[PDB]
Amino acid sequence: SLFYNPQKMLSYDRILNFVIGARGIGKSYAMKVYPINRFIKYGEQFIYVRRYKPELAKVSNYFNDVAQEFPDHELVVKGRRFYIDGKLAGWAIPLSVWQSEKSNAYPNVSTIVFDEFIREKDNSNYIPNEVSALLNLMDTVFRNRERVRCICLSNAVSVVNPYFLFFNLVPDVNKRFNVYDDALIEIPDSLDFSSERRKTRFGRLIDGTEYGEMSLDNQFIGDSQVFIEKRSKDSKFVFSIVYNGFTLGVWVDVNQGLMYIDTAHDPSTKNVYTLTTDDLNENMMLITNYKNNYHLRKLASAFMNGYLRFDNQVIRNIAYELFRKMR
Amino acid sequence: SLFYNPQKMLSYDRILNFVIGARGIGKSYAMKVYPINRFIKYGEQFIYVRRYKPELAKVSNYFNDVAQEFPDHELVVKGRRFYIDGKLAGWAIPLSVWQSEKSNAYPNVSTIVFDEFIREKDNSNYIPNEVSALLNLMDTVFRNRERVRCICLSNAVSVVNPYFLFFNLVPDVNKRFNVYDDALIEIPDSLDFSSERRKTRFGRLIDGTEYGEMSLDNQFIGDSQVFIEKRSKDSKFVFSIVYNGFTLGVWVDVNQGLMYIDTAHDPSTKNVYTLTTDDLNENMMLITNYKNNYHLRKLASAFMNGYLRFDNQVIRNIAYELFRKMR
Amino acid sequence: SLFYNPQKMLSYDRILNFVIGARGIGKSYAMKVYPINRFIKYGEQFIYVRRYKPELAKVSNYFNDVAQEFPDHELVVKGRRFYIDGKLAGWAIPLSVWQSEKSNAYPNVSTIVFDEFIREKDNSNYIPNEVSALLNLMDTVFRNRERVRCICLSNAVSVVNPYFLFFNLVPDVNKRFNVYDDALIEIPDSLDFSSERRKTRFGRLIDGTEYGEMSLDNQFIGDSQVFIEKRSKDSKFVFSIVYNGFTLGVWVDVNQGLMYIDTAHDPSTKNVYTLTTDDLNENMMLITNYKNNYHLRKLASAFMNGYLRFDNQVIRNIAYELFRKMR
Amino acid sequence: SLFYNPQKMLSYDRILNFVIGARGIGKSYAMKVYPINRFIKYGEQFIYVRRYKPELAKVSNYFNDVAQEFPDHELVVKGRRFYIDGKLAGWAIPLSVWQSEKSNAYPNVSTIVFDEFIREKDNSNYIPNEVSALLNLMDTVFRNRERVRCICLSNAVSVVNPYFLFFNLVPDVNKRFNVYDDALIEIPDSLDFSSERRKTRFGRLIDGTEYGEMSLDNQFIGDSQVFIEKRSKDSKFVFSIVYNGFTLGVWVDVNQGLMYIDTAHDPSTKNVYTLTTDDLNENMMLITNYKNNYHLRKLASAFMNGYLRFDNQVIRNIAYELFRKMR
Amino acid sequence: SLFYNPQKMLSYDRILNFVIGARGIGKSYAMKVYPINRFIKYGEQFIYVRRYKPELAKVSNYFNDVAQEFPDHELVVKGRRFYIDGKLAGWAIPLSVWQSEKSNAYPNVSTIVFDEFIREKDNSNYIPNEVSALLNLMDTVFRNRERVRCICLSNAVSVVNPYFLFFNLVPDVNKRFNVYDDALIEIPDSLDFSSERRKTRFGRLIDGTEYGEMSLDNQFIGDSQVFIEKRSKDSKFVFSIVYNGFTLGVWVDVNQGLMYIDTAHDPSTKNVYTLTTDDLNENMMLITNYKNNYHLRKLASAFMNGYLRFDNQVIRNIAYELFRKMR
Ligand SMILES: Nc1ncnc2c1ncn2[C@@H]1O[C@H](COP(=O)(O)OP(=O)(O)OP(O)(O)=S)[C@@H](O)[C@H]1O
Ligand SMILES: Nc1ncnc2c1ncn2[C@@H]1O[C@H](COP(=O)(O)OP(=O)(O)OP(O)(O)=S)[C@@H](O)[C@H]1O
Ligand SMILES: Nc1ncnc2c1ncn2[C@@H]1O[C@H](COP(=O)(O)OP(=O)(O)OP(O)(O)=S)[C@@H](O)[C@H]1O
Ligand SMILES: [Mg+2]
Ligand SMILES: [Mg+2]
Ligand SMILES: [Mg+2]
Repeated sequence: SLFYNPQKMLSYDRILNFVIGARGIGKSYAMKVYPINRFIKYGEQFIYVRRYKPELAKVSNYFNDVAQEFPDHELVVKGRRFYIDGKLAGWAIPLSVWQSEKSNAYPNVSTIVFDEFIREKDNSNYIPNEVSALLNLMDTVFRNRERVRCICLSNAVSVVNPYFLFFNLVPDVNKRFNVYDDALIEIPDSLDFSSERRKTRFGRLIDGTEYGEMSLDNQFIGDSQVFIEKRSKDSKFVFSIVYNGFTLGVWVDVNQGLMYIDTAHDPSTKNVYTLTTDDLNENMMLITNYKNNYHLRKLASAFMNGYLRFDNQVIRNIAYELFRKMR
Repeated sequence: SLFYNPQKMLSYDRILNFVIGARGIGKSYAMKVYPINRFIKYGEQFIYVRRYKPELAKVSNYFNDVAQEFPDHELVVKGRRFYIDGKLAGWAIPLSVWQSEKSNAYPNVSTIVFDEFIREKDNSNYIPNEVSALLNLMDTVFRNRERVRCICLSNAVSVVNPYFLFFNLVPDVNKRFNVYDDALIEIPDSLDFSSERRKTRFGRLIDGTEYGEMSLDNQFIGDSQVFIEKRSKDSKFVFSIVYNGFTLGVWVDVNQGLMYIDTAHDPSTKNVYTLTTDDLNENMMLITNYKNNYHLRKLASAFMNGYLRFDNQVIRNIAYELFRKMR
Repeated sequence: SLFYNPQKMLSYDRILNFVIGARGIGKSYAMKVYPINRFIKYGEQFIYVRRYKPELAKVSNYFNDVAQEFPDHELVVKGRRFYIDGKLAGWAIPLSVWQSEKSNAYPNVSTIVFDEFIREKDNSNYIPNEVSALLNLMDTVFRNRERVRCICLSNAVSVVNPYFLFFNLVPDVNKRFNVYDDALIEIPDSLDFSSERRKTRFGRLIDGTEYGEMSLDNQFIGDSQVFIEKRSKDSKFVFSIVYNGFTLGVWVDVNQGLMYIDTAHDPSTKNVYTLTTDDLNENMMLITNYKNNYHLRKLASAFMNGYLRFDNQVIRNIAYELFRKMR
Repeated sequence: SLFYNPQKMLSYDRILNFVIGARGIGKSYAMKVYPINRFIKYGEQFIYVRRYKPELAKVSNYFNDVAQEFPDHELVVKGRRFYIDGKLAGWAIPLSVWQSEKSNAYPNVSTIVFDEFIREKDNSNYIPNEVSALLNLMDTVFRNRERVRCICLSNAVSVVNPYFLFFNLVPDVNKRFNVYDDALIEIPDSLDFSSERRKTRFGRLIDGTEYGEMSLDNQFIGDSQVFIEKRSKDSKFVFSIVYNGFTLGVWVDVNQGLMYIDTAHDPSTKNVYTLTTDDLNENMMLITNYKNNYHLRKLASAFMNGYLRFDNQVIRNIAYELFRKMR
Repeated sequence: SLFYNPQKMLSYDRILNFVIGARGIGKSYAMKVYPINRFIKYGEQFIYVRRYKPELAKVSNYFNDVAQEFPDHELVVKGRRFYIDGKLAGWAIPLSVWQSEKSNAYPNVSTIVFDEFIREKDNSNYIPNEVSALLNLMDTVFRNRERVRCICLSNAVSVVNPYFLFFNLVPDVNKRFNVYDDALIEIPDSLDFSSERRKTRFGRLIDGTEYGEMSLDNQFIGDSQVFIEKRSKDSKFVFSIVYNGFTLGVWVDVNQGLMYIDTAHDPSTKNVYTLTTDDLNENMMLITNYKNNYHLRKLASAFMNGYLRFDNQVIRNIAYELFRKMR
């Protein structure tokens, strides 16, 4: 039948599953045809979350088109109310319109799906405190923790969303499913998706020119800050510096005379330095602004040239801000 | 002659036309007539995007100035929706919520019936990457390669907006048309320019001399952004200043000594200078505040003098911004 | 009389009505009444024009104070709607919001209405492209050759303002009215101001004592920067600069050896000091805060001493602003 | 008694009523009882005045605490307007939105009330020439002569004020009312000082410590800043300064070098110096780059020593800010 | 004891209340439970005082536990307010804006809530005269002190802060209950986080992640501000200084080359240093920052290395700041 069925991501037993990164043409129908069926089978109530209030008028549609699947049950949709057997089965909620839903009747639900969670192509429009609210949302509208499902379908090709900014996820393009103790990021039908888009440019060559626009192909490309060098030695080393309560050693090597800055503490503890007296101690000395720079003339020249290398991007940023303060 | 004349625009028949000029001077007249002409031919309904929502509460009189074009049949508005003899005419919405629209069926489109797509000196209105927003709009008004023909229409001619140089849309003041695969750059006849500007000279003499200023001249002729003297020559590559991710270099031609800022490459592997740490890696060298004025002594002096010359407008803008950064 | 009516001013029929200062002369309510009379007797629509959107309370602040003076006619206030004798002809017009203007069809308004024209010590966030904005509005409404008038009044006598400077008008207290090829200027009388000053002094001693204060003088006579010395002379020419639009040319007189500043410029290949590259070209020269001071120490020491006299008021203004920039 | 009593305050009944002292002792409530007594029995309309937008929005609550005073009448705030007995009784107008509001309706005005006309522990957050905006208000309200009042209320005696310094008044700390033909300066009674202070002490003992805190005394008896040394002597002077439109003389003592800054400005061709660029005369000299340090060495050292002595509070402060601007 | 009991704090029932050094798990839990229950049983209004504007969105997320203690009370978040059972409970405002909202009088406030009056291990930028502004608020809202309290919670144990120095407090952190006439200082037992956090985590892991908010971890950790030894020496002093109204006298012990910073300083003819004009008087001597080193080279050197000593861990604050004034 259909290539993709959410049965795998449901049976994974993971509390949090994220079907994010595809069109949703088959996906949304796939996991919208099941919940009404679970209601009819085991009285299992269901909630869909639209991104915001005006989307309530866009959710009444599907009950009509699912007619072929649901012949023998009376189908009614009344704003938020979902009526099957002339009875309440599901509820659709906006994120900002939440107050009236706090006292609303949600006896037992194990599904909350976010669709179009990001306002697509607004000026990064933010819904106030999405996840700071969502924590109490999950613990409140749902009954318990045993068998609770918090899912997010996506249509936008999002390298990250503010929800991810909170949870701080680290997925990969390779792993179709990204499973953890709690969470699971799923990238749907990646090849077919791409193929499913290919064919539409055959239906319209001007859409071929539109695809040729680097904007369409650059949302498949992520951008961020990147590391510089990941280096270490196996030989002698001399200096030591500390800043903002964090210590950075200095490594040297005679072979090519190279110079690295890697984590190294010397209980011998000579010439330990800071830029600012917020890290004062009887051992360290408040460095003169630039004379100590000339003392570390080799370090200065290594910064000017390529002779300075490091083993982290975090060490990169700390060292770089120190360099900016150095002059 | 007399008015705005879309005959050549319709004639050369790009699937996507691109015209500019005539601020309020019928740049919207003929193009609001044309959808009703398609309706008298009994074609398809049109789509009207708006920049924002308040702009909608007053604009229900969209057919007032086309009655004197076509007094014959019924051209009215029931409210938000436009009706010609009672049949649906225009799908009329601002930008904010097109995503909620994009799952609806849109089988009938005729033409693009919006103007002031981009306003001069107006980016607070703008939405980030709205060029791809128009891409989503077009693909959600596409069913095949037919039924659609598009126009852009800015009040004046500029060469700095992302769309142009993204498509290398280059205006020509000697010739009316500039032709590409699908993109045209045009303006009404220079003879029609003479006729209509002379018509404005007639009557309100103050409204004529206000056109005598370049203030009202540039709105319709579009002579803008060509500010610095600019040339090019065959000198040798000497220096290159990697700034914010650019391979900018300097040609120095001693015969008739001037510095030309054209872009090129040689395997110099030296003399490449960076003014930021983000553009620095382990094969180029960093330069602090003053040392640019000394190592690029030729650059500094030729900038202070009139001896510095330029090649391209984008290079001119980024170089002046750099000249602001260098202190 | 009590409240002068501007028909004698309107007699000349130039579109621009530059009335300045006149705190409390009743130009406000005269320009309220006049379009009402025009609509009543002929049928011409009217629009109350301000600069910004946020003011909505001016539904009642404009129309109540002038509602009663009409003896035997009907008026209706419907928010942004104004009705005279059951005829809808009046609405509020914001300038900061230009976009709604470019959608709205123009009501046939004989004269645009505007007082509080000048900004006195505002936050300086006025409308950019201000004179261009007024030109765009004038072109937008009545694109035909039918003539349209405008009335604009300033709270206090600011001798130079962006539009006044822009169209190179010049003020003259001695002659109340002023006429050019396409311009009309006007100044308030002194008899009415004297009468009102006696009214305040005899009425209450608070404003009787406040009359001797500077601010009340400014409310009638409009104290400006004219007080500083302002003369020119026919001495020999010495030096020349260009500053963001004005080509200052400075003369020197050995007799008493002072220095004079005039807008007259000597066409000469001598070095011209440009403070900003926005005036850079082949022959001008860019200079920074040190060497301009070192080579124009003549000018600077002459300025701190009593050794400068300016030809024109705008010359004084631009010279002082430039000196502030240099400081 | 404990309540704030305005009987002797109205005993003179002048329009400029600077009411000082008794921080937060219900003087503002005693005000609030007044415009009710005026409007209800007479129909006159009142004006509420405060600097900034938060105090514009929540003025209803400041009227809500009035909903207990007059039971029979109806007191409702619609929008940001006060309705007493179902009729419009007053308006609350902020200052910063001032110019546009100059054209507000004043069919009749009773009292323009402004708490905290002195700034409270802030950083120069005075609307520049706030006095100009206030006096423009009184000018605009002055169309209906009879019974106009402009009440301004504060909480501490302070010659550190644009107001008192601007009107060149000499306040007193013991004369219960410093009166002129137009204005009043009120220091509250003595018995109620003790009454409220014992009230604070009895209610709580850290309130007694506040009674030991000099801040409470300043908010009760006022800071005249008389503490800084002050004297004068017949001895002559060397230099002469003008700052912020005020002359200034530097008396020099024959013996002991006790420098005086008394206002002894003899009209002389002697050298006179300023620092603010607004001060320029044909007779006097400007000073820059710390030349004044090399001219008045003895004054600089004398202030850096205990030698200097200031004749007047206005003189003393003005010298302070001049020193602040010097560096 | 597993649960902190705010009964312990209100058993001593002092008006001035400082709950400091809490871990903010059980202390925050109980403190959150306290006030709404107190109002519900009796009735009270509360103010949620905070630092700045960016934290205005944090207040809307506060009832994650209290509603759990109220299975039958519905607390609805209305923007920046809370409604208990549909009734406006109190209000939440950033502290600094209160100065603008200074003069507003509120009916009868019982508990004045504040959190983290001391902000530890950060920038900790504090507006000048914060304590004076807080006392201004206290004076503003109070006439009758019948059972009114000002409660503040901070998660730090430290005697160096604006408030303790302001009130001349000397609480010893080793103990757990120091008292003043109307103030109380306590340190809650650290073992209070357990039964609040790892019980609800030991239940289920997804519950432990439900705890979260990612901010409890900052408060739980504790740090000691002591850097070097604090001692007093029996060798006599040489120089003395006065800073921001806080005196100081530097002592020297030639043996072992030490210097001490005991505040106890002997007045004599030797006039002290000063750094700002306000602090200056008719007897003391003031110096510029550069000549400060040329007076106390030994102070300079003791700031370079670790020669200088201290007498109290709070003194190190004044020393650090005055060092920064040296620049
Ligand atoms: N075929 C035409 N017949 C008559 N007038 C025309 C014709 N074409 C253009 N015009 C002129 O165009 C004016 C109205 O054109 P508009 O629709 O305003 O064009 P526009 O440039 O879009 O200006 P805006 O900003 O859209 S209102 C009329 O008042 C005429 O002066
Ligand atoms: N038709 C009228 N009926 C009655 N009073 C009028 C009329 N026209 C003007 N006035 C008077 O004009 C006086 C001045 O009010 P405004 O009309 O606001 O003056 P204004 O000239 O706009 O002041 P400026 O120049 O804008 S600062 C008022 O006191 C009115 O009584
Ligand atoms: N008749 C009254 N008797 C006693 N206290 C009163 C009375 N009327 C008001 N108050 C109280 O006075 C206090 C301060 O209110 P305000 O009227 O604003 O004081 P104020 O004198 O105006 O000083 P500010 O700076 O305006 S708050 C409040 O606590 C009121 O409850
Ligand atoms: Mg148009
Ligand atoms: Mg006016
Ligand atoms: Mg008050």
